[PDB]
Amino acid sequence: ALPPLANFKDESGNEPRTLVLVIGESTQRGRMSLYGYPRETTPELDALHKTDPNLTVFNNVVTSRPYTIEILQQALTFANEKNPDLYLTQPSLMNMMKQAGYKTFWITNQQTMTARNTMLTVFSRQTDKQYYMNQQRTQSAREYDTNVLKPFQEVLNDPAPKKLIIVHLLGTHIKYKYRYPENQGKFDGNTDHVPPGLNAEELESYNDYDNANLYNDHVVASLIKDFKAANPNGFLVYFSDHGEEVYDTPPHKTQGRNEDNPTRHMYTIPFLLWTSEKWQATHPRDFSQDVDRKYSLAELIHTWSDLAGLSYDGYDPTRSVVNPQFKETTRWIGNPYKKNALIDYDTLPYGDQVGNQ
Ligand code: NA
Ligand SMILES: [Zn+2]
Repeated sequence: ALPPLANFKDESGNEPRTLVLVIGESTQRGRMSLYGYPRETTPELDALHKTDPNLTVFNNVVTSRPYTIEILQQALTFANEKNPDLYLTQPSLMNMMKQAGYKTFWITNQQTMTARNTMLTVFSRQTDKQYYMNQQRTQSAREYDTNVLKPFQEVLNDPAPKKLIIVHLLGTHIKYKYRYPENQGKFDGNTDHVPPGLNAEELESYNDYDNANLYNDHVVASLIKDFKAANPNGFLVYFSDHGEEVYDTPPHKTQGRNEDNPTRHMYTIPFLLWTSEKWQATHPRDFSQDVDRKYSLAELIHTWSDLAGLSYDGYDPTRSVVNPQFKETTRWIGNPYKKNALIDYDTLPYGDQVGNQ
């Protein structure tokens, strides 16, 4: 339906490689000990950051929209806040990899209606092979994100030389209590590092979100550990599609996501990159000076093309967070379909708190 990208070039060589893109869900930055949250919510990622020099933690990445399907239309394609409809007239990150000769895979624990024409389904079909692990009635069903590990191990065993693996997690999405098993509520009844003025209902919701962060860390670190245990050639990118306000912002009474009434904790996302030893040897690259760049998830496809070593008509290396030519632009938020409703993310208040900006 769409024409391939013009003047397409692959400069990464022709050796076999496996590239992984982990799409997290609702995980905000300010609630992870990896970014300064005083509760130990991400211990396995913390230790991995201490002992592994190839894990690169990005500290100033925010999303553009706080709703799953509305952000993925921008993150996975050339669309952004100024041109939101480019997911219909330009190729996607999955089309680009197939044009590069990759056998693409889509693994997911989010309920996907394969008989229905949702936009997530259309994205997941653009791959060669799909693994839907959460076919299921609905809310309360209890399908945890470790469902992806066994098929992830199976895709690693596929003998295709060039592989792109996309792992879509339920992450830390509502309802928080159903993201982790019942006997792993480490923060149940805990009241330390809790904002003031919470009732028993708001307190249990707050602690369930940190319990869900704990489990999410286990899943992301396990994907990195299993990938590393295959001694591969390639890298892995983890990002959350958007954040989630959970009584973080004063007066500590708000929970959820609202584009028309935005707070920072809804837009701050983790952004991790793990490069294999073989890939770093063949593509030496220093990322230590990039970790503090102010970056929007809306331009993710340019960072990916850069890392994958791809160039084409439309490739903008100034919007790649790992490129030497990176130039900071305005990190737009707000509904791109309303009349002049775009505002700078930096104008939002409470940027000084730990894990914001
Ligand atoms: Na985009
Ligand atoms: Zn989402």
